[PDB]
Amino acid sequence: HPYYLRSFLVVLKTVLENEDDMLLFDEQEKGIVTKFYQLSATGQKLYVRLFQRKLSWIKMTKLEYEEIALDLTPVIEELTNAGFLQTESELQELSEVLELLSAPELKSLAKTFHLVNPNGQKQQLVDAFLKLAKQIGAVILKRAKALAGQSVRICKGPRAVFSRILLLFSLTLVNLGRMEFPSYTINRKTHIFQDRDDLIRYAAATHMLSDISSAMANGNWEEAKELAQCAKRDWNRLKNHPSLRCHEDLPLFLRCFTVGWIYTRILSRFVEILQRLHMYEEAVRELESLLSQRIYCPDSRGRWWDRLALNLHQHLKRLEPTIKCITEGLADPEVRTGHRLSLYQRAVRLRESPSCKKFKHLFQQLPEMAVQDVKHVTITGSVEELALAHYRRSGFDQGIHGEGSTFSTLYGLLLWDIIFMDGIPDVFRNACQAFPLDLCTDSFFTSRRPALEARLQLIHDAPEESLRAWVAATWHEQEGRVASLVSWDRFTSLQQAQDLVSCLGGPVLSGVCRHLAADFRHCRGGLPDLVVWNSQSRHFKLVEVKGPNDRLSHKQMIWLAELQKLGAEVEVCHVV
DNA sequence: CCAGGTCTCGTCCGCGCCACTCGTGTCCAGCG
DNA sequence: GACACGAGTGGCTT
DNA sequence: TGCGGACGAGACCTGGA
Repeated sequence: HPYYLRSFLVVLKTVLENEDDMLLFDEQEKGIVTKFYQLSATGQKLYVRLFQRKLSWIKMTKLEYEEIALDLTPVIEELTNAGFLQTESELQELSEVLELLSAPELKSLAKTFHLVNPNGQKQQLVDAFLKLAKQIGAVILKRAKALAGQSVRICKGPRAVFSRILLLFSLTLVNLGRMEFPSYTINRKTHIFQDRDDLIRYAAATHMLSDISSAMANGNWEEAKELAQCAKRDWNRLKNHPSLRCHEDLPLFLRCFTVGWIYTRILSRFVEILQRLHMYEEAVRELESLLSQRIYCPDSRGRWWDRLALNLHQHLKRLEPTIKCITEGLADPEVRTGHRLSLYQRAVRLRESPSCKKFKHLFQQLPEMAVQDVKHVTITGSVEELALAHYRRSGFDQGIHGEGSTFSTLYGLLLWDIIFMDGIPDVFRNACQAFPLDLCTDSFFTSRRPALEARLQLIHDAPEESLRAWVAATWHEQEGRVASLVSWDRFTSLQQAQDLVSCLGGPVLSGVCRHLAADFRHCRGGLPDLVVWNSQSRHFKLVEVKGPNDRLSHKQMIWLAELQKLGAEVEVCHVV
């Protein structure tokens, strides 16, 4: 079987094997799945290939895939009987015929009925024939279909079922069959989706969010704004619908996969575009409304407070609301790492600024958390490779451009037993899960608290050999197994990881792992990019490399201060 | 004492799967 | 009529 | 969300006065 068919079959079997997931699908949808199974291998390959393509008609001349078959003409018939593909006979909607027609063939069609400018843009000509059809339409359609040829569209019905299956799988695509996943007991005690309609709703919400992200990428913002507006209108409805209340009681990691969560991320994208369209007052209204709920996306409350403060300060030029927003944001426990530092820095800059005296300062009430200053080194001399070269010139001999993946890899290696341990409900729902589902959530440290603290303390008091024994044992058992935390390409060899942990030492590594385990989402970003060590000296310098243009991020400063606190010498290498 | 150039911090913005084949918009030199 | 560039979408991606 | 590029606004001095 080819790669795409293997991946699709893996997804299909994964969704089949979970009984709760198939509780969602109706009888005819399971019939469609079985119909897919009772097809030729060539037919399955063809349908997967068309599934990767967009839901538009494809000219039969363009469709040919030599590997699936020398000739696709029968396979098309086979899929046609089952209801998977609709051949030319169903092409009764004229707009898609025009889109199917090639532009030179558009010119030919305009010649056939030259009631309109012969030449021009494809969109313009298509609008022209569409107007012409409205004002003879049967003959126009007949000639259009005749000149187009034979085309096959992936039927909406079956494609919807396979799309929901893919959504369920990726919820928890080229190398899917080849990559093997780690060993862990599959245990789901709650249902991410309660009813089939709920998955339909989740599919609709994710489709809307994907449309808004496509508008993000294309740079089109007005359509993005109206899409976000209708999304907000939709989420204004269905709020009273009992489905949401059941979804609230869900754990945070499982609540991530809910209609409300996707609509809240859509609202966040609306905040981003509103700032992009410079409708800053509306962005402030949305951000204040976003923080009015504690239920959905508590993880992103930091960006909401930071953006609210920045909007009220430098883009609405109001100080009194800014003081309140900074104080409230620092008061919310959910803010971590960079955003807390950003709000603090805003508060301190306002404190030692003119025109802030007018009101009671309220920063006397505000806590004073100060990032420890880190040593800054500037070398003159691909900037990160240059920094590696400069440190190689120093006493240090080796180093790895971790970019935060090195600490994630070490943490995953040294805590793999706890990361994938059993006895935790719903944190592994499918046989295909690269990472435990409760990771990137505060529930990770709480649920695993005894063993997590035990292993973290052990690493804290671990001799270098014990860390090396643990890293060696875990790597041998799990090399290759998929894991979001562990990047196997990140370390050249297991000996490299052994040398790294031993050089880093048990305490500072234990602290880094503790921070990554308490809240991985906020602590993962901002780690120093470059870690350098000398094998003989066993001395390490963790270096965050920032070019002349870019300055230290708030997360980077927080992590550098924390790493210096743990006993690591950290400097920021500027290469000018 | 006043500058006008410079700095530096704060902020916005584009992308956030990649080169790759192929249908397209336009114009551009001739063409009548 | 060609047209020759770029751009863009779409497809494929072990 | 994390980058790496941009912009500009207030400081700010010092050359010149």
